[PDB]
Amino acid sequence: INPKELLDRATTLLEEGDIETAAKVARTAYEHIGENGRHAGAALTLLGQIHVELGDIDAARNYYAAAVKVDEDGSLPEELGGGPEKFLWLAQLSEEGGHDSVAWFERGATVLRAQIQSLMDSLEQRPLSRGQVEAAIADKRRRLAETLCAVVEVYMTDLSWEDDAEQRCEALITEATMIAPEWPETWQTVANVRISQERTEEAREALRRSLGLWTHLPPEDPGVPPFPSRVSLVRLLIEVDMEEEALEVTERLIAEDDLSVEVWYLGGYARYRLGEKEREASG
Repeated sequence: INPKELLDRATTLLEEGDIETAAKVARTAYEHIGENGRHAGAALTLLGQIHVELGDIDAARNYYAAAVKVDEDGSLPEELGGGPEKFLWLAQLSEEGGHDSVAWFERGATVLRAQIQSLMDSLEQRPLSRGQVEAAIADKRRRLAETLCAVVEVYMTDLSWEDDAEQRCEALITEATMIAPEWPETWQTVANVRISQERTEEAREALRRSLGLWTHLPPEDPGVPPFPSRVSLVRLLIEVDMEEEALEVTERLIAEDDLSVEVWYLGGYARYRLGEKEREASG
């Protein structure tokens, strides 16, 4: 006999690790809410999130799609809208990719910009305690940063037709440089763009800065880039003829996971080219 109750339990059940029953409680919750209820968006996004951790991508994509359909603008309060995240996940889950993917990315990103601006205005009113708001903004900026860099990768891969693809990236890395200068991935995204522009030496400067933001950090410490990022880092370092750096990176990856295949072939191809440079020293 309470709408918000089932949702708050579903989220708790999702953090409990129990995804099966969480999917059940959430799916039942949306029934009482209705197709055009007041919480429809916030519920459907949760249904989508759960079916991602499960494995059903087809159902999760439709849930997120249905979550958009009620509120396409994405203006509505997260508590009832479900936030901008669904747009972002409709961009990731999209099997089509390309302009279809970039479309959803941009919608999500614009909302994030709005929520950040609205929260920066909340700091001015200063509601007793600043600090929670400062952290909540840091999360939104990082998410926005994650999204920006993700769009670049699409323009660095799938979409490479119009000249539009170049200027779009140059602006994306500009904004990404502003909102998350502490994030290693951004400078990897910067470096990657510079490589497409053949500005080789500029790619070096970014990769060096990206490295210097975590290379000293403890493996345990949170800050270090995820495994598939550091693998992409290696692939860059070799491209800009920075093999010596790549050796130290791979070497760390092997210890963290002695099962990865591409990492070994990378670390090998690294020392190979590095060796070819040594054979050039004498003759």
